[PDB]
Amino acid sequence: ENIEVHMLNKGAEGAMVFEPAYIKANPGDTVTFIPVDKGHNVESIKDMIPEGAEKFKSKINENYVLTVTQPGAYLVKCTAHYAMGMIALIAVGDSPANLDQIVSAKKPKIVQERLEKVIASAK
Ligand SMILES: [Cu+2]
Repeated sequence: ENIEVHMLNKGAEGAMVFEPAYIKANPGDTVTFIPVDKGHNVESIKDMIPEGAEKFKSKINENYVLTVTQPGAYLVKCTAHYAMGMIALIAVGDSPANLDQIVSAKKPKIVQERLEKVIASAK
């Protein structure tokens, strides 16, 4: 199946967000990223995607379709607004082995606060 995500300047959680920011999927599913406001893109974060998965980076303002194959957790960002908190977490399959690692990894404070909310109040 396909899951649609929008990139916006302002959403429910504040400025610069992915909606939804928590995406549950299975291998073979697609995630379609649609920039409803200009200036956004999607890029996998180094050391925060499963072992065996390929890194990716979309073009700004382009609709992008990600096919997820490896199970595990993926943290993605908008290349431009990462430091302002613009991230989404993709959970492929159950009990993603690398989730606790991703939660502990170094990242901007604002990112950490949103991630913690998405994992709790959005799981
Ligand atoms: Cu952005």
